[PDB]
Amino acid sequence: TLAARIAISNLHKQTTKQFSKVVEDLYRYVNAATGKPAPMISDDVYNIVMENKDKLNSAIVYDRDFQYSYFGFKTLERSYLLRINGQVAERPQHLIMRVALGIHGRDIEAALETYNLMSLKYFTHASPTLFNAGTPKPQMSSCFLVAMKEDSIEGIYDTLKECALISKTAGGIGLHIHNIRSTGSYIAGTNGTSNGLIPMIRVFNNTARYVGAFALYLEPWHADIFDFIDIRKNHGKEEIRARDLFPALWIPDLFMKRVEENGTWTLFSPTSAPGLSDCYGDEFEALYTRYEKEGRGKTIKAQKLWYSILEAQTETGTPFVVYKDACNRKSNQKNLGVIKSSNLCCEIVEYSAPDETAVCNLASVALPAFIETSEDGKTSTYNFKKLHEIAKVVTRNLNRVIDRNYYPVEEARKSNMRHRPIALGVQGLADTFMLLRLPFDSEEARLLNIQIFETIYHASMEASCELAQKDGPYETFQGSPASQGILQFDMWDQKPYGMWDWDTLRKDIMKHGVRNSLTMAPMPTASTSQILGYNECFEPVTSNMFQVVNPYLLRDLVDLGIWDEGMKQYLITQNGSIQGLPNVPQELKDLYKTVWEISQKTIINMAADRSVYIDQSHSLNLFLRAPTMGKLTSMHFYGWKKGLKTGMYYLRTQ
Amino acid sequence: TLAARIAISNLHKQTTKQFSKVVEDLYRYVNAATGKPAPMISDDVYNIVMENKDKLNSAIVYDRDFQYSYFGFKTLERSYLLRINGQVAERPQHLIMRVALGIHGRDIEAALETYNLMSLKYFTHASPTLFNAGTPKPQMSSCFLVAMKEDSIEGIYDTLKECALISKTAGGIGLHIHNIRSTGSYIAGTNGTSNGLIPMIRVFNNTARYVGAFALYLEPWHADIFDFIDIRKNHGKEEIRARDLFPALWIPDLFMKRVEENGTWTLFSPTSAPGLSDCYGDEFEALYTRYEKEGRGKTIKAQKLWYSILEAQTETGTPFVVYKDACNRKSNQKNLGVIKSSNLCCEIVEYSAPDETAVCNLASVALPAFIETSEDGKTSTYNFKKLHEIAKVVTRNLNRVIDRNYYPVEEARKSNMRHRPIALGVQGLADTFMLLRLPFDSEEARLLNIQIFETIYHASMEASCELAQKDGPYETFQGSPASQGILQFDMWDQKPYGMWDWDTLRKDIMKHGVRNSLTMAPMPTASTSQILGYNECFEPVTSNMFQVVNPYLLRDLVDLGIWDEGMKQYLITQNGSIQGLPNVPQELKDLYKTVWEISQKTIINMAADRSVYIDQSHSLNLFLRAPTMGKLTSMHFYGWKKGLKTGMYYLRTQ
Repeated sequence: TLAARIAISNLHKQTTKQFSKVVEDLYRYVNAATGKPAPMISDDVYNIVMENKDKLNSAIVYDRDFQYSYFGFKTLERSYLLRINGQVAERPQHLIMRVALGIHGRDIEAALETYNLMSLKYFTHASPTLFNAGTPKPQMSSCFLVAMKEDSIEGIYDTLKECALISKTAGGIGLHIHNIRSTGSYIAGTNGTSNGLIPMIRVFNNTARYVGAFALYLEPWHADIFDFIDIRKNHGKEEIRARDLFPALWIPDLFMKRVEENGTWTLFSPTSAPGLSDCYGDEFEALYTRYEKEGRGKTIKAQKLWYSILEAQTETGTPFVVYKDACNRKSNQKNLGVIKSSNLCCEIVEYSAPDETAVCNLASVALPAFIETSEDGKTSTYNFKKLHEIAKVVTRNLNRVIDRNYYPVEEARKSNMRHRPIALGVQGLADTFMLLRLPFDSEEARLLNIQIFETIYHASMEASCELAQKDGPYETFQGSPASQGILQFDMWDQKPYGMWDWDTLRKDIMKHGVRNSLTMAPMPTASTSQILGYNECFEPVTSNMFQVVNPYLLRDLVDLGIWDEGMKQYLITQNGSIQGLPNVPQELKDLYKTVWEISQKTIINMAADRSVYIDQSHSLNLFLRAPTMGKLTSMHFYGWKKGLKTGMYYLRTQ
Repeated sequence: TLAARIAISNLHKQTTKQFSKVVEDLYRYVNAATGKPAPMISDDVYNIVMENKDKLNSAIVYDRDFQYSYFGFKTLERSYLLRINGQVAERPQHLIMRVALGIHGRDIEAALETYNLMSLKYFTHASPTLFNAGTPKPQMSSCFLVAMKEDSIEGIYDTLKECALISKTAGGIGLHIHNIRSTGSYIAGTNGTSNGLIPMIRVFNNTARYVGAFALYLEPWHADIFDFIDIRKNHGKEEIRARDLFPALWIPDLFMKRVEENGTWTLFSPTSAPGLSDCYGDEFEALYTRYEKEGRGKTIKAQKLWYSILEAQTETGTPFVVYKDACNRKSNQKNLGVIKSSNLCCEIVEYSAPDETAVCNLASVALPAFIETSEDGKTSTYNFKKLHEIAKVVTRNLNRVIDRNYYPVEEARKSNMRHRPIALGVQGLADTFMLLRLPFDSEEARLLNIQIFETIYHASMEASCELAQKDGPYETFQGSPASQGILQFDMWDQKPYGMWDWDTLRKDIMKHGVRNSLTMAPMPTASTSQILGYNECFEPVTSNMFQVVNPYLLRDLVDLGIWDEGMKQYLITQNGSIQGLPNVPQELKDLYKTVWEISQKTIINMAADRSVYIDQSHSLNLFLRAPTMGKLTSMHFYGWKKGLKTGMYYLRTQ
């Protein structure tokens, strides 16, 4: 309330004004108890700041620190700001200037531009980038896609070592394991069987606790599939669980079909059925069927599996669902080979192999920051031209990061330097609709959703083409969909919406290439969108509220008189909902529909809409009343036929 | 009873007589369910057998199969004999012939000699050697001494990988970790502390379950010492335990002194106090003291630690105790550097480093097999000349193994090919005393103990010198104690007992060198001594008994009439003891004293006696009535001042 300005001003008093000196102190820092020099600034940036201190110092507007809300700021204080002896040594403006420097280096102009735009809350980078940009070993990447190196104790243990090295930095991990033999499989030069995936998973669970959570990806034909999906079950059978990892399903179309037509589904060990995961679509279904005929696996009723999956999803919120064929059919990285997993949050879709660990850097544009009253006043509209301009900057930022990143494992560096994937997202979609007074489920919200993503995708590809004009295309550009002028929406066999000129862009892409093989992967924004004060990513609100009420809701309630006590009381004891409320104008009830009150068919529709402008995928959480087995089935099947890549992230419940 | 000959004869009927054809089948074996060729014989041995089948086939005396006792044989059946489809395919004589071939290869003479001696129960090799000799990848080594590679996630994870690779074969492991930083130590490029050894130990616990148990060695100055010693406590605090690993203490003299004089004892993290474990004796105590002065650690009352250690030992039977300074002062491997651990069973004492994993092969001579009635009859004496002759063979066997072994990790191969350690032990010491009617605690038992070990040590060094005459000394012989003619007893500053000529031997050792840097490490015999029907290693009996009574006890009881029912009943309800029994001749009571009834001062004495003829160390289990804190202290301090290497293995209780 008045608490934010209390908390912030007190930071100002126990904090040196003058960025150049705070840099000096951070860089000079020394661990008191150990006597060890422990710089929190890189040599590289310290120097830059020193050779420019007056220019840097006077660019900072410390006014801007007061713009975070109490809980927003305390998020920064608790985690993001650099500490000395447990004492905050960084102002929010220092944080930002440092991050800018860590990205742009000697490009002072760009650095100030990034600074200004971030300080004004036009956009922000992901948490790893906020933590580490400008610091000695800047691990700024958020995502790592890891291939299980080989079905052996060496391969497994080499992979575990690699995950430890990754997770120790700020790295989230998606790990696919389709090549690990199942329970009871033969092991040369022994006499006892194999105990399958679960024990091996216990090992990874254990390494995560010791050290970036893990998601594990598995296709549903793997013989250990029934236990795998139940990892997070809290009525655990104990040594058969793994409460700290996440099951994600890598689902082929064939499975969905088998389920649908109430048919059979055969389980295999990778050893008995090689190559399943190194092909997709038709090639897979030809290979699959043959292995079925040849008796290599164990056939079941497909709907038994489907049923179990639903039971785990209902009970635990997992496994996630990501459709393997959508991902490979519609990836600009398909010239690299078959993609075998997504990531921790199911938005990244990139090629990984034993020698190549996929990496991504994330940033999110703040959608509401482009809302403005038109040339008159009776409106407030949306400035797609500014949105376009900022996306071009974020695209350049994210690309700079590729080069200035400290890579934890050589596999990650090899992978990223070759293909240069990038991932832009959004926060404040639900705010944006609310400021324009568009219900989430409305035809204008549907329209605006489409438009926003077309300009972000266009702008990013435009920035990226411009970069390829400067530095050449990424190593593997030749032979990709984009080199032919196939873009994301084309692969969904759709015409773009037309707000921007795609023909010219496509012309230059074919002529000059693009610096980045991918650019768009709407991610969970979480902590960053609490810093900025907006709603998570692209989702609607979960509730409109000695608590904190929705600000736009509040404005409206007050503006109509009906805000008071026997009123306030009503929302609290109604979990942020305003439906079935005695005296609220219908239009507010529709504008402030909470996600439990919005059709999921609508959610999926809009996801599908925007999906045509998404190089990769997006973290589609799904929300259910009291879940029902039939409703989940309808939900998944709707999204699958909608051609979604990520059919589901979490299944949020009740 | 008559059950053994029942069980054995039935094996004969479901088993092909003719070793050459059983080899054929094993070598031809194929996994029915998988269709995979799964040979259980190496190409190398299969061929040898084929080119000699008539010679091999007709050397086997299948009579000898009937000589194992029911429970002895069923030990072989349950674990040792090669199976086909869960069906025993090996006779005990095949097992042995195969093992012999796997060791000697094309040396058919030696192979038959090993066969004859083993089939007659003159000696046996350790279980890994019985499992794997002659098979495709023959991992015949029992012991692996592993250096923690480095205090980093890489080093730790590389070490874990290495232990997994080792433990997956038949390998037991001793792992020293004195270089791992403790709880709260600083970690460069992070903000949270270090959580110390216990979490890292949870990782190793977890890898042992997934895959050769682990013993972990730690010196008592390590800052995590109090939790480390409590690993096996069953009133666990849960995530602070590790119920599947064993704490062993690597104790410097300085600690014992500090305890003794009720003084201080300082704890360090390796990071704050480098080099502690890379020196010993005076060099250590100089370095230690300086770090004490310089305030680098946390000083305590030494007896607090001592007290806790006793509490864990009382409650769990661990930690084991192995005196680091005895081990380094009196090791022929001291020219290699400072020895940092023993092994899983506290008998191996060899140098290990990040690039060198110490390895050993074990065999045990059956002591009772050299007892014979003298040239007349009124005796039964001991044939030290035969004992000497057999030890020479076992020494040659164990040396052959060094060359024919498949090493699981390159570190192990590098280490063993350089130094060629060997480890001979014994079983049936308690039987031998009983057959000669010498109470364990008697002056003749004390004498015989000394003599037996002097000839085993002499014979082994003699065999080994002979081998060095054939093949040259081991790579690092020059500069060692032995190259100067210092032998084990010399390093205890004692004259040998004199039953064999040490001067000539020492002369030839100095002239020609020795093939093996070590030769003697009396180990737990366990399963092998149930196969052979004798008592474990060098320990006394634990009890003299719808059960099974001590055979020599029985002979005597019967021979005096007093054996019956109100008699039988008496031992059962007396846990194998015969003391305080109404009508037993005093001499039997002393001859059949159970280990709970034998003074531990005596045990330790004899250990010390034989210790002068032990290149390495021996697995000294200690046995207590109802333990007392003062008695344990007396026990340890007695052994320490006796100059024991392994002060204690398990603490057997009640």
